[PDB]
Amino acid sequence: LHKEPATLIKAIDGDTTKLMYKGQPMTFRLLLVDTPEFNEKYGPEASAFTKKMTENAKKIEVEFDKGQRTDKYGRGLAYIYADGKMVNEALVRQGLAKVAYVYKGNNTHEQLLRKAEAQAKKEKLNIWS
Ligand SMILES: Cc1cn([C@H]2C[C@H](OP(=O)(O)O)[C@@H](COP(=O)(O)O)O2)c(=O)[nH]c1=O
Ligand SMILES: [Ca+2]
Repeated sequence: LHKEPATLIKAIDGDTTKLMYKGQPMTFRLLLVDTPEFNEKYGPEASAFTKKMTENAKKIEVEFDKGQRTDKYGRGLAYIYADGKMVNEALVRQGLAKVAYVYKGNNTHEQLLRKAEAQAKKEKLNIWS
């Protein structure tokens, strides 16, 4: 896989963001994770976490996987990086997202994220508290 440039347009919630990619506004949905909705327990915390990480970033990048690049809603499906650190993985490591929606052929970082989830669960963090 490879990283490509994007810039943040606006934060949305814990697992969706509005980015400009190849010069066009797109909503991205983070591959392989599920944050709580804002109206759910840890939803506000997840939204705040992804907002901080993406707004504070000097450099946002998107990394598509090998399979579909947009979902049925027209959201881009990618791994999102903020100054080289993957937002998807960070969310899972802090217990603010579960590994979820692992479809065959867009699951390159599955095991990295599962290892993070295991550490978050061992630490009884947030969703695992
Ligand atoms: C993460 C992800 C979600 N989706 C679709 C499946 C779910 O359909 P349904 O809307 O029919 O439940 C929805 C979950 O996204 P959200 O968690 O943002 O709601 O997004 C994909 O199709 N591919 C993906 O990789
Ligand atoms: Ca969600």
